[PDB]
Amino acid sequence: MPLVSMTEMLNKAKAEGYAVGQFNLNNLEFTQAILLAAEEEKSPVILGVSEGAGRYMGGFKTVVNMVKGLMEDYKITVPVAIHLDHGSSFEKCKEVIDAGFTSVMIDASHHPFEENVEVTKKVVEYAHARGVSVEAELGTVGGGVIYADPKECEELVKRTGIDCLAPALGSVHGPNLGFKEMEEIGRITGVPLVLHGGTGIPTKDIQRAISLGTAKINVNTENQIASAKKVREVLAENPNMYDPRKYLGPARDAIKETVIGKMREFGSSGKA
Amino acid sequence: MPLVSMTEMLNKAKAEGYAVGQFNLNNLEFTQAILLAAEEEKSPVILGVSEGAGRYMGGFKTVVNMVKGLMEDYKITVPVAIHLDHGSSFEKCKEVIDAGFTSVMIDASHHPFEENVEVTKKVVEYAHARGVSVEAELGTVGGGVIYADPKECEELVKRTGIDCLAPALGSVHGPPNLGFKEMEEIGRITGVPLVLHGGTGIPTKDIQRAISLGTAKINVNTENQIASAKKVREVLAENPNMYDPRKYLGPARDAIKETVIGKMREFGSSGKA
Repeated sequence: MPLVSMTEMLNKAKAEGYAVGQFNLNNLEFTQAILLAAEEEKSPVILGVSEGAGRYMGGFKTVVNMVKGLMEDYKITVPVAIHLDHGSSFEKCKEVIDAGFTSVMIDASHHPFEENVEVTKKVVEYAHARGVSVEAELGTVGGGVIYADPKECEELVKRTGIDCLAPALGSVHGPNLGFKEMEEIGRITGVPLVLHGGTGIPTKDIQRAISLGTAKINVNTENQIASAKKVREVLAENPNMYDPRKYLGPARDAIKETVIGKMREFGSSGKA
Repeated sequence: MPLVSMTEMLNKAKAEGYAVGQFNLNNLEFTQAILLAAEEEKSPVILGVSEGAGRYMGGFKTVVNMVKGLMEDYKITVPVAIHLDHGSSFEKCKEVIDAGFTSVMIDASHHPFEENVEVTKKVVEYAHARGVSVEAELGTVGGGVIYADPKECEELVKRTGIDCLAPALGSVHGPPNLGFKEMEEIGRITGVPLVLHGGTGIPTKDIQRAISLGTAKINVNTENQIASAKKVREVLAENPNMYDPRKYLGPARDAIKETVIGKMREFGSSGKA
């Protein structure tokens, strides 16, 4: 029932000087872990879903249904967003919104600037009509880093009316950030900033990025690492184990503890 | 194509001489595997949910929501029931039905017979009001094996109006000597589809015999857990640096599916949707 867009949690995070974690959904245990960490920490949270993840989990309707189910069964009170991560097209954002997502990222960063503005603006028109928040990216985040231009950032936000921006400034996916650019994209843009590739990034870079307008930090890989590591440990200690709950439960608890750590480091804990 | 009760699929299976597999849900990958197997095989299926599994998956509303989602997202066309495995009380069966289950099993055998009739009949009134099928169990399935009394089975069916009966006659949970004499008698005297728990160990000859004598529902859980865990162990050994969950639970999902497909061909559910 507390399913919301990102707009308000991110605007209050920026004003108050903490960040909200986006933690990526890969399956049921992932979703459970993230929501339980959010409730335990009384922290706002963003449930990130890549196109790949949506597909692996069967579809976006299945994801929204599963989240609403857990939201009822665990009686979640904290603000919770369901956010399309790295939306590849307008059509993807529309499908995801029609499924009941509260938030979309449209990533046309690998396209020319003007062609990015066209599709990002189109997504903002569709989403804003439905109470859906919209994130956009300029520059390229590694997985291959191409820096975002602060005046390009200014123009994209003025032109589209997005609710937050993801300026690529050295961040990389999997396991050296431009605070000079980030600080004044923050000043020049006046919207909450999004930091991709959250895995690896030190508490010190995290807090400094917060200080200069980053209000959303994306974490996926850290949870995959903690979960797979716990699964390995439990299957190794118990070679006779076949009950999926007896090794995916521990993995869920590992994900939960990782996410709690991130929520405390970002300062979302106690802000719900 | 919404969800259906067990009543029609089980009566049809009994008349035609096949059985429908109940395959137990443990998480998203399990549910995905079972529904994809059913659709691939054009076979009816029953999604079993223990009390334990229901809690593990967050709650009964989450389980129904996730199943509805997959049925829309996978465009499932075959009949699909959502069935509570081993309901302990009327309260549990009511909770599960209010969540959107299409089927419940109530076992009040650990009660005097008249009080057992009370609880099962209450469950039947509540469920039949909502198009929900009711299974009942007599005797105990091992993991403590006590055969079901055939006249107890007959009187319970006659008195409650349950749609199917699960007579414990030597079945055990996990990874064979079943009372086919008593099963023939309970099937003939009750006139309802019979249910066989502990499907995992039981060999093909015992399975086909049970079907021949009116067993129309077979419960399978441990086999899928074994297939999944074996595939995960293989993948994690061969890929020491893997952390992406989709890369070991993905293959495991496929293992579960092939497992379920095997059972669907063995039970004769394949092509009967």
